[PDB]
Parts: sequence; C-alpha cells; structure tokens
Amino acid sequence: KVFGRCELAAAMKRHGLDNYRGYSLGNWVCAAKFESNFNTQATNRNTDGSTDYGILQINSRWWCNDGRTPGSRNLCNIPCSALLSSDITASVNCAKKIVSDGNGMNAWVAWRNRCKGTDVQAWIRGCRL
Ligand SMILES: CC(=O)N[C@@H]1[C@@H](O)[C@H](O[C@@H]2O[C@@H]([C@H](O)CO)[C@H](O)[C@H]2O)[C@@H](CO)O[C@@H]1O
Ligand SMILES: [Cl-]
Ligand SMILES: [Cl-]
Ligand SMILES: [Cl-]
Ligand SMILES: [Cl-]
Ligand SMILES: [Cl-]
Ligand SMILES: [Cl-]
Repeated sequence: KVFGRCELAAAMKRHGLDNYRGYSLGNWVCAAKFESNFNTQATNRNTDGSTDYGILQINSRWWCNDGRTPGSRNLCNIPCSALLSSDITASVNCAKKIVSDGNGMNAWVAWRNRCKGTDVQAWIRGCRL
C-alpha cells in the first residue's frame, strides 16, 4: 500500500506514535517519506546481507526475522514480512521499541540525514488531526 501523507499521519497517530519518546508526528511522517516513500511493501538489501522492510525500513540485523540474516537478532519478535502489511500496526509497535533503544530516531538513517533539524511540521500541514 502506498499511503497518502495525511493518511499515514492519521494512522500513525491512532497507533500512538505522535510524540512517542518526544518525537512529534511530523518526524515520523518525514522518516517514512524518505525511508520508503510511504510504500508499505518497500524492501532494501544492506551490504552486510540484512534487509530493511516496510514503511519505516526496519532492519533484519536487529529487529525482525527473515531467516536469511545469519547472526542477527529479532528484537521485535516478528517475521520481517509482517512489516510489509498494508496495516501499519507491526511497523509501529516495532518502531516504538527501536526509538526506545537509546539513540532515539537516529536509528533511521534517512531521518538523521533528511529530517533531523528541519521543519518537520510541514509533513502534517493541512492534515485533519
Ligand atoms: C531502524 C532501522 O532499522 N533503520 C534502518 C537502518 O538500519 C539501515 O542502515 C543500514 O544498517 C547498517 C547495517 O545493515 C546494520 O548494522 C548498514 O550499514 C546501514 O546502511 C537503513 C538503510 O537505508 O535503513 C533504516 O534507516
Ligand atoms: Cl508527499
Ligand atoms: Cl510535527
Ligand atoms: Cl536470520
Ligand atoms: Cl519468524
Ligand atoms: Cl494502518
Ligand atoms: Cl539518507
């Protein structure tokens, strides 16, 4: 599923991501924009053999099981395929664990490089929230 900008903002808010760990909704929407372009089915292969899955490009190195990342962890206790669903529940629940791990949203490369410090409220501008 390719979410609209305001559509994703509403879904993230319902699942309690807004202001989660102090990160405003615009931060989360911006992260999803640059990680996946709002596409729940996005996947990308990393140099080490791990893969990033879904709207927030969550990495199998630490967070989910795909059966093809030797030595990796599954800290969200989920199959990576669950992060590709049209329903964002699994991705949100895992994102909550990730952002609580110590380094906040810096875990998302695209957030650090393209969202951090910018006018992130622009991403929820005009949305009915
Ligand atoms: C929270 C999350 O999963 N973020 C991922 C990044 O982990 C991922 O960055 C890759 O992770 C490194 C190793 O694969 C794991 O140590 C790679 O060196 C690095 O490229 C990023 C890739 O675009 O996507 C999300 O931000
Ligand atoms: Cl957009
Ligand atoms: Cl915001
Ligand atoms: Cl594995
Ligand atoms: Cl599994
Ligand atoms: Cl949803
Ligand atoms: Cl980047």
